[PDB]
Parts: sequence; structure tokens; C-alpha cells
Amino acid sequence: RLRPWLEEQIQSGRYPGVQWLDQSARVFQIPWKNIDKDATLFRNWAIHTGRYKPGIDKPDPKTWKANFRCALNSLTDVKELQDAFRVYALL
Repeated sequence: RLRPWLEEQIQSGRYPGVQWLDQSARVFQIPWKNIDKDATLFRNWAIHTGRYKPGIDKPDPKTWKANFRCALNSLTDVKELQDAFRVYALL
């Protein structure tokens, strides 16, 4: 379920740093950066997967980021391009 969701998130542009680097190639970029106030991809992914209920349980970005890294790293159809940001290609 992560690949369909992630595609629209890059598209929304409502996540600073989360943008296409080569839209033709579906190559995009995630800002990989215990308090984070911002509405990051990790937070909204925890919201969407039902694992964070804003305002009623206490924010926790360490776990948001950890759990997003598990989902994204286990996608077979998303590959990381490697040599504070990660570059991925949709496939």
C-alpha cells in the first residue's frame, strides 16, 4: 500500500524536500534528517497506517521514521540510488 500512497505524496508537494529529481525517471528524494513538530512523510504515514492518532496520543517521530524505513526498504518496486537526503527510483 506504500507505493500508491508515496506516489501521491511526492505529487502533493505538501512535504518540503519531497519532490521529483527526474520525474521522467520517477526518481525522487526524501529528506532524511526526540522532537519533530513538522507534518513529515513519516508522521503522515503513521497517521495513514493508523499507528498515530494526532492529538490523542503523544507524537513520536523516532518510531515514525523507523517504521517508514521498514515499509519503504521492503518495497520491491522501489530502489534506492546510492553514491541528509535519500534518492529513490520508482519501478
